[PDB]
Amino acid sequence: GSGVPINVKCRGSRDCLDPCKKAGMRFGKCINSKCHCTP
Repeated sequence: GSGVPINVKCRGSRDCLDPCKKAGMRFGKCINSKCHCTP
């Protein structure tokens, strides 16, 4: 719903932190091995 996919692969939600921040967002969740950022 509210999460925003970016085209970054992940093993776990830590992998999504730096990319989600660089994409303008607060942090990220790793969902089926892909980062979904929380705006």
